[PDB]
Amino acid sequence: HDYTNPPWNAKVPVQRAMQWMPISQKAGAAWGVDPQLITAIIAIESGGNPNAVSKSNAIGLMQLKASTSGRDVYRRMGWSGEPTTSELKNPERNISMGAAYLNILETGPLAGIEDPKVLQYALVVSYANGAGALLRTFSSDRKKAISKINDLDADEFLEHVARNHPAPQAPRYIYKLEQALDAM
Ligand SMILES: CC(=O)N[C@H]1[C@H](O[C@H]2C[C@@H](C(=O)NCCS(=O)(=O)O)[NH2+][C@@H]2CO)O[C@H](CO)[C@@H](OS(=O)(=O)O)[C@@H]1O
Ligand SMILES: CC(=O)N[C@@H]1[C@@H](O[C@H](C)C(=O)O)[C@H](O[C@@H]2O[C@H](CO)[C@@H](O)[C@H](O)[C@H]2NC(C)=O)[C@@H](CO)O[C@H]1O
Repeated sequence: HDYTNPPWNAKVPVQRAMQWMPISQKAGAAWGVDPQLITAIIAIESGGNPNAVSKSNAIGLMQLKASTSGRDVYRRMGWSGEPTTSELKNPERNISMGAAYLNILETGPLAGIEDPKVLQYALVVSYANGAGALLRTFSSDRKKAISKINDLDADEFLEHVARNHPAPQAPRYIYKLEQALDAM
């Protein structure tokens, strides 16, 4: 299946995502996450609409599900429970939480990925469809998965995701990421 069709035109989504850049820069510097990756994710997830709600109830600029990333980010803060839908519609909270989740993905399940480009692809695919789902396409054992990921360059990683990831959305996300980065 051609994960690049239909083509995704990044101009409008990215330009709108850029209007949130003051928040993304601050969030990014706080969590050690690249503001451009944050901007691309905004463009891709919501096209810059802070009230966006997906069919699976992902919410806001960076489309967080309260029950997954919301819960995990709260945990990382030392809090119980999860944010509300309403709370996820607040731009600052949404972006700061998205940035925190990216940090959680990089420092936890994706720790050990050597090539920064491969890591970037792995992050967006984990963000969109879950780290476990990504890692299990390489191995049931996390260290082995990371090891296998480290054997690939960024283009080979994309190819593996396109061939082996059960979610069709996963490789398309990488395609959109590159479209988005260029519109910046
Ligand atoms: C940032 C965030 O909340 N990411 C979560 C992602 O949301 C996705 C789902 C997707 C979505 O809402 N798709 C529906 C698109 S549509 O309505 O059919 O058009 N958008 C969101 C951000 O990428 O779903 C996966 C898998 O459940 C989760 O993986 S998990 O940790 O293993 O549970 C992950 O936490
Ligand atoms: C054809 C296309 O690419 N449309 C974009 C749309 O993608 C969805 C998945 C679609 O094909 O209908 C995109 O919606 C977001 O897509 C990402 C995955 O790429 C999801 O993680 C988000 O949750 C989706 N958002 C919502 C609200 O469901 C939208 C976002 O604005 O733009 C379309 O260009």
